[PDB]
Amino acid sequence: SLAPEDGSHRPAAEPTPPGAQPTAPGSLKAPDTRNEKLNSLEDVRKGSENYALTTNQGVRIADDQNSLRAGNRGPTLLEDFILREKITHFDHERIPERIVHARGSAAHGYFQPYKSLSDITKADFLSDPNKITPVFVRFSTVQGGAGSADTVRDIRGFATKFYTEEGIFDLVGNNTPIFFIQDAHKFPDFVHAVKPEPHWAIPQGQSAHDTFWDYVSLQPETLHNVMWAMSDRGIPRSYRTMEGFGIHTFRLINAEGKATFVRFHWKPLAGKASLVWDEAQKLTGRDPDFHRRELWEAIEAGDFPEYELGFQLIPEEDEFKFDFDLLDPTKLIPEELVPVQRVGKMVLNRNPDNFFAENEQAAFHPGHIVPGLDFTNDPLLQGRLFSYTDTQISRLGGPNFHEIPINRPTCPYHNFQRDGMHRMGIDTNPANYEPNSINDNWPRETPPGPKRGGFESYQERVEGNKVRERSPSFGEYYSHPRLFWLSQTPFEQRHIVDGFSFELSKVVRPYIRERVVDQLAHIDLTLAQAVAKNLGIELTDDQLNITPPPDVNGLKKDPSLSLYAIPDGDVKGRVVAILLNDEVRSADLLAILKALKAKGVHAKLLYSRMGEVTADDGTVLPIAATFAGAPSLTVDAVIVPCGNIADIADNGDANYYLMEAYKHLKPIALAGDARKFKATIKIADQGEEGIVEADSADGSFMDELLTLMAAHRVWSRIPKIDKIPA
Amino acid sequence: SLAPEDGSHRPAAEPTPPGAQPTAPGSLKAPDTRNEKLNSLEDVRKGSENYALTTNQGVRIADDQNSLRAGNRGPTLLEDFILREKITHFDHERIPERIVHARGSAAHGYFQPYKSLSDITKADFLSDPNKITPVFVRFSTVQGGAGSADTVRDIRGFATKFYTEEGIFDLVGNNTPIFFIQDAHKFPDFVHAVKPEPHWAIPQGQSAHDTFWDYVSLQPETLHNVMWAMSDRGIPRSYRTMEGFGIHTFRLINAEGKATFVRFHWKPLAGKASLVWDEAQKLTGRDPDFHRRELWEAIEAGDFPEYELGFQLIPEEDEFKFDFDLLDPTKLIPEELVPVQRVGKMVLNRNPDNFFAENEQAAFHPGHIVPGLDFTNDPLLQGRLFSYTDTQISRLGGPNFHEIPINRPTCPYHNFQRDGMHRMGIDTNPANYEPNSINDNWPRETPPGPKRGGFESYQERVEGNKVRERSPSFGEYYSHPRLFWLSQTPFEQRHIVDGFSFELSKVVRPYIRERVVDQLAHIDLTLAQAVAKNLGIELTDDQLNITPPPDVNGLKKDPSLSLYAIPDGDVKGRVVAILLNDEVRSADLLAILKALKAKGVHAKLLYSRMGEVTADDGTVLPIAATFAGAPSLTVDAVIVPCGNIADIADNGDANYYLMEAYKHLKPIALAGDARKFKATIKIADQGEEGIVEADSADGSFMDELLTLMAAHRVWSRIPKIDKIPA
Amino acid sequence: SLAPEDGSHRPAAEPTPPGAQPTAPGSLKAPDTRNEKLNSLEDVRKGSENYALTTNQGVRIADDQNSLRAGNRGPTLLEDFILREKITHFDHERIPERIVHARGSAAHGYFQPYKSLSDITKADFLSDPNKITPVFVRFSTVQGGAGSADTVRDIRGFATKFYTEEGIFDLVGNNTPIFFIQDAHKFPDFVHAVKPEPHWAIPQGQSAHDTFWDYVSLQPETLHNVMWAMSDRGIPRSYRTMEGFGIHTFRLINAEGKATFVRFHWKPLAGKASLVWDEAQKLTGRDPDFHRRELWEAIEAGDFPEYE
Amino acid sequence: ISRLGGPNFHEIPINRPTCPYHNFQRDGMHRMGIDTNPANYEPNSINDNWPRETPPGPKRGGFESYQERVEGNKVRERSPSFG
Ligand code: HDD
Ligand code: HDD
Ligand code: HDD
Repeated sequence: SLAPEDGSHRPAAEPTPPGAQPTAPGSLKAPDTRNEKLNSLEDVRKGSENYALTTNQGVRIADDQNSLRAGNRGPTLLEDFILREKITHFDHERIPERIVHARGSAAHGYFQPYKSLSDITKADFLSDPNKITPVFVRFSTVQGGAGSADTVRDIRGFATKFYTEEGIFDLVGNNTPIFFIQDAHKFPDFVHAVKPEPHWAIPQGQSAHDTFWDYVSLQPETLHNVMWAMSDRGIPRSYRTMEGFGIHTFRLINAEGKATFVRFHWKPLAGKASLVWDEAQKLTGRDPDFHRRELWEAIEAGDFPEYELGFQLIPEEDEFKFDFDLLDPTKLIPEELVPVQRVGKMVLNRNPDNFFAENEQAAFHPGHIVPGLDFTNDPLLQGRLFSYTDTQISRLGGPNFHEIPINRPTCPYHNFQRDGMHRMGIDTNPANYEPNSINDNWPRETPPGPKRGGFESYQERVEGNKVRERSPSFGEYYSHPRLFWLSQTPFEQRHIVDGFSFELSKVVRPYIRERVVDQLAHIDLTLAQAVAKNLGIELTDDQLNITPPPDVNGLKKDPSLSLYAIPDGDVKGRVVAILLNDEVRSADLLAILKALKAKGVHAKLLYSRMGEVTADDGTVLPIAATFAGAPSLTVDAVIVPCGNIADIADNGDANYYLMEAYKHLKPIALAGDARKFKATIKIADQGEEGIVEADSADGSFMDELLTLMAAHRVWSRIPKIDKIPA
Repeated sequence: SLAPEDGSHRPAAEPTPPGAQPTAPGSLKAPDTRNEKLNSLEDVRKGSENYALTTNQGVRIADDQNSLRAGNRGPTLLEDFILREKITHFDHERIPERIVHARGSAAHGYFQPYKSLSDITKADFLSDPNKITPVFVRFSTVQGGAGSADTVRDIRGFATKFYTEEGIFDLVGNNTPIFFIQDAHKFPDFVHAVKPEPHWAIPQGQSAHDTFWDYVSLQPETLHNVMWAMSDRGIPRSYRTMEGFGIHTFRLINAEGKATFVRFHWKPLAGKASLVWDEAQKLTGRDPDFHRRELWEAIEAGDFPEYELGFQLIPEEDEFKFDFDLLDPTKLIPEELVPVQRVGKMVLNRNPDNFFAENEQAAFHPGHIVPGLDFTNDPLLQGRLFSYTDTQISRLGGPNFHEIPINRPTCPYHNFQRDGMHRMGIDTNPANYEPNSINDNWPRETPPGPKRGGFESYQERVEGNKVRERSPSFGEYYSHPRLFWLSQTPFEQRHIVDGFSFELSKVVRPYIRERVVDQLAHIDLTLAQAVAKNLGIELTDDQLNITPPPDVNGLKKDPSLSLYAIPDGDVKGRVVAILLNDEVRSADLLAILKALKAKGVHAKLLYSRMGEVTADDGTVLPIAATFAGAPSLTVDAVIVPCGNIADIADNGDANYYLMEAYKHLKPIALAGDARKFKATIKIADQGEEGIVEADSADGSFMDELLTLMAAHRVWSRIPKIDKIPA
Repeated sequence: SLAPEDGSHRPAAEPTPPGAQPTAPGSLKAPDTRNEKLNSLEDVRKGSENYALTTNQGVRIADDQNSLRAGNRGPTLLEDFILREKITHFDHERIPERIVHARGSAAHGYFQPYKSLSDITKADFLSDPNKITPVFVRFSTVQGGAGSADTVRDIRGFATKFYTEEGIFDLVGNNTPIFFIQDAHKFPDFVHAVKPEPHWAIPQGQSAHDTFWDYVSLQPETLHNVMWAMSDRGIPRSYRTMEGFGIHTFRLINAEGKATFVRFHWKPLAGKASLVWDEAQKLTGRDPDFHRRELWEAIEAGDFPEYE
Repeated sequence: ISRLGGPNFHEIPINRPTCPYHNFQRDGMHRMGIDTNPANYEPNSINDNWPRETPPGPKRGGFESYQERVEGNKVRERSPSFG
């Protein structure tokens, strides 16, 4: 027995806060958390405890430490079938990664509608508020490989597999409401431009290079989603604190055949929250797995990610009532014109057991719809429908990818398809064709109907010639980028300017920078001027005379486009660094932990070494990490209790902890003699907004700190941080 | 609903004779035939009756007759996901065929030992006479593709997968006791030589071409298995009427660690029986699926193929007591020297449900042994051990081929292997490595022991230098071919001569023919002279002075090497053609069917058209096939009952039916006026051996016929038919 | 060394009648028969005479008769990279066969127009009678596997790859002027019905079984091509003596933008000729390679297959 | 075989030898080399046994393993000297 006698190798199978215990496969951490999909996977789940180690053929292995050789210092023998089986499997472990969205993190959960939607769709999973649908959700970046970092600047994917009683419905969306391009024919062009450049395969996980901004400067249709990527939307704090969008206009079809246009939305119950660029970039180095880890640990703690599904609904007769084309995926539908109507709630409440088998092998595809839904002529969606089926033939090894366990429907499936690589289902049907008499034509077609009916496309009218031709209605590129820009707060606008500025400074060919700035001048001249000055570029008289695009149906601002104009952050599930010393004032720590617990805010106790320190009252404090091992990047706020402050007052890592937190706009609280640290962050004796201070951590101290946390970051501090060397 | 009103489209779930009803998947035909392996496949079996037709994602299909198009005479739309899924799966149905043995037919069954063998092997499946082991068996040819013909002249494969309680054991044998080559390094050379030639990919299923006999003439080690292939061994009547052999010397290991050398044997309880060449070749045209069909119908009839497993056992100390090397796979062990000791019986009693899923994807490999068995230094076996693992990576699409349902062990299997294409098992082990503490080192190694122990190789001595060198003890090539030749009956010797002569006549380069005849002169000069005469080659004086090779340990013959020298026929499961007329004597037919039923012999009612005829007593007789639809090639004997013989007496197909049956040495029985057909085959008034005749089909009539059938063929007829125009 | 002294191992590099000499790879039988496509393949052609036997990495092999073992009667060693490379390549020789038309025989040649067709099409390979276009043609059956027999009753495929100056044009036709079904959505149903039945994978190369005629009886659109299949059209004497059809109506587009509907035809210069059924069936047994052999030997004899 | 899609990975340009290579190996996925050898096996007479084995020698010779001594029993055992 190699496990420690005290059983400390095994995490408790109950919810525990981040860092308290080692993480674990979901079936071991939360065995009582069940749903119909999780239950259906039991046939393929493999145990381990009390089993003998065997080959894949079931032969018990006596010595898993040695190859078979002629003498114990001799050559290895070809007849060692145990060695060759073990190494052969190792040698073939890897499969192709996803062409895009290769980096991602996934969890199990369930969805429930608030009310029956039978009046607008016959989709069974939306038919009854008591009907629970299991889901599997994968969040992702777009550009980088499966081994790339989480907190990059990028669009994020938000893919949901609904295992409904009438088939699998995949809602395959992103965290912004539009995409970069209009027609799917250009997807390889755009993706090649953003991906690592082909001669040297640089840069990973970044749009900050020549070919991306070359394409952008020549394809102004990209400018709307570029604006979103350059905002703090491109660097979310957590998959739990971003929105999701289906982007395309789809259709809802009801039992009477009536079609309603719909765009899909996910709204996070934890609110919207993002990092700042310097923090996000440094965090890809200090913890490239930050979002994967934060998602997994939130679920292990009971901080289940929750999202509200919502519909923007447009009747068929309103198709042409907007300044933009509903079928153009570079255009958003402003919520001020078409509100998001709440539909239901999705809870993610259990992690996978095996990342590769469940996450890496999962296959989502927006062509997977169910009766009650349909497509539109959106020309980006139209080409998507080809790609997601085609790409699985190489990525997952052939056409039986629906038999990979995570991908299997939980409802029945029967047809006349046969064979293919790794075929699992053994069909007993005498017939493999229809029409047939020898099996009385089973399985049989089903007419469409109000429930449990066959799928039939909505019979929309098609008229025109066969043409490769962009719709003229799509030929407008600046008004929605302007609407987004003018919907942001002044500090969000600064971060957008600084996003463009940072990225264009990495473009080696200066004329590309100049051409992008010219595009910006067609959107908004305050933005263009601010970027140009960071690039040493002077706008011309003609550029300063470019007429701005008009409002979007009278809108200059839509409040739903800003992350922060109306703060909506829940503090539950956030985390606070507590900087210890070797004789902490226990009365301070008591008040701190009392208040954090009451708000569901987690804490990590940090010090200059691991092990334990003893407080002034004799309490033994276990150390979660060192100052350098868990940097301020990984937390939302910092608190310094009183005690033997001299122990850490001269510690360079402790002082830098506060300076980095200060620079990144995080709330900081200093008790007692810890107020001496104000000098390090250049805070005057009188204090300033965003720095909590008092003689001791009391009731009022922690209310002030948690109020700051509710507002996410201290935006008023921005004018001071450029003088801070951090 | 498209089935006939009378519900007659479905075969009965009961044993029925060949051709009576449509064949069916094994689960429908015999649902009460069960074993542990068949039962374990129920997780992946799919039904069909009373289910809706769906996509692979579970969406019900309304119209499986049409593509989605813009207008009913317009272009097909990319958004038709139902069409594209269906065509995508069709487009990727095929997987690589096996490099060799691509043509094969398989069935389920079970094995049982007669008595515990624990005195000589600790293998669990041989430890207890009440231990039932499920098997899956695949028979095959070698050279031809998966769509080539069954009754070619070739070696046959005989592979048995044992699903034992201590792991999968694959016994991967052929139907002759030796192979063509000594060292696995030459296998691609030999296989390329026998396969279709690389410029034009001709000929399929035939060794009768230049490159095969080129290789043979230059590699005399091949001559022994060539002898077997040129005998009637190369054209079996049925997979049920041939022997099986493991070929290699293996080892049995008992609980005290003693090693016994062993060669494995399968003896057919239906006896040994082969076709003749003209019949076998024409049958590849009239029914290329004859062996596959015959096996399937025998099982549906309850004529379960049975085979006795036997062991040739040689003590370790007798390794060098023979004239030949025990580890040389071109040498057989004469049963006159080492008898085959009976071990157990295998019964094949159920067909698969889906050929592709169960047959095409099954993976056998002789490196799949279990504790109680081990290898030897046989250099052909040694290289086999590398091949069977390697080849599955492309054939079955990755390293998880053991998770394909037919390949799965029924015993537990757990290890630290992970991922790979189409990974099915979802591991919950916190550890994917050992030694580990975090899962207390589970799954754990098992020390070797008398039962349920871990695998450990027999610690045989290895001594010598690293050399690419053939053992000198392998360098004798003619003694065993000569022993085989001398052990055959005179008519079997004639058929060997005719095999060589026919094949070498299809060799275009005459010098190759001459070099092969020269090799034959080193085996036996009678054989060489007879083949040379058929090729217009005259032996030289030097060739006529070649000394014959020595006897094999004093043996002048070994009758176990002949198909027919020692009678072992068994008529159960054979088939007789009954040639009908439009008013058959019901008394003849009554006595015929009665007598066949008492011996388990089946009958096929044939006529000049399909439909029905009525006997003289009003019995309506359904017709199974026409004379040309089911030629005499497909049956073991022919009976012509009395009645309105004028109806068929001038029918050309009926007359040729008897001429073909006569040429191929099959018993024929003629009742009453059917004796007019004696004129067609030139039988004398007084009769001849092999022709049954009487005033009526009485009981003595049928006893003579069934006695002939038990002798398989009428060998005394050969000189008569050597001049038959048929 | 191993060749006979009289040189009779090697066929003459000039036309010879069927059976007179061993058949050979085309570059060795007819080294002076060229076209632009055949020449463009010289970069990947590999010789053999006077070269050393090597691994795929270029290492010369001294002993290609034996595995490396510990003693000449010992176990084979894992370090034998020459053995493992040779067996690995053999172990992975096969690729998936075509879903349909898996059985097929092919040759090189060229195409030339009789006159300019600029009035009705701007296709460059039809622009004038001096446009020489290399082709590669594959004839096939439909139902059987790659190792099935040639002279089955079946439809035949007739596929031509034109290597034109403005891109590849594949004319993928059959030897009858229609197909069995109207809408591609039904293709897996029809093909599954004619193919070997899924429980036992019987019969090979034959429509003569229940599921095919079940489908036919329930889908009368199939009856026209069934009539052709049941006629002697279904058992051609040679790929040289059958017609070819593109089946579909396509379009020709000229330089002025005018569209003309077109159906494509191949007419055999050797005339139309078919077997009779008893002969065709027995011949699948006596020589399952008859059509492949006959095509190859015709070309080696100089009886070049020609089609208008 | 999985990473590069089959046994012809030596035909991918960067992997190709710059020296000659000839043997009797055939087919495999994405096979680039078109072999004109009448034979795909050795020993053969129909191509006078080309390409031919080469004896080991001081230069341009065939590969032959060093004939080091092997002595022991077939064991799965670590050498004590490694401990
Ligand atoms: C025609 C090509 C094409 C186009 C225009 C798009 N995509 Fe895509 N997308 C793919 C082709 C593709 C793909 C290549 O099929 C991927 C990569 C591998 C895969 O399974 O699907 C994929 C992956 C993928 C994933 C990851 C799913 C997962 O976690 O496995 C998400 C979330 C999206 N896409 C979302 C979008 C959105 C919101 C788009 C614009 C509205 C979009 N894609 C346009
Ligand atoms: C080193 C190469 C090699 C050598 C020397 C042999 N084989 Fe083999 N054999 C294979 C390499 C191989 C293979 C390439 O691994 C096959 C083809 C596909 C497969 O899965 O295994 C195979 C298939 C195969 C099958 C078909 C199994 C099935 O039904 O799927 C049988 C019955 C045999 N072999 C029997 C033998 C016998 C009796 C041999 C001589 C004693 C022999 N093989 C030598
Ligand atoms: C939608 C599916 C589908 C349909 C409706 C058809 N085919 Fe097809 N055909 C294929 C799908 C296919 C294929 C599966 O794509 C094949 C098999 C392997 C391949 O490369 O193409 C093929 C092979 C194939 C070949 C063999 C080409 C070769 O030698 O490699 C020929 C000659 C044809 N087809 C001809 C036809 C004709 C004349 C059709 C009716 C007008 C037809 N096919 C309908």
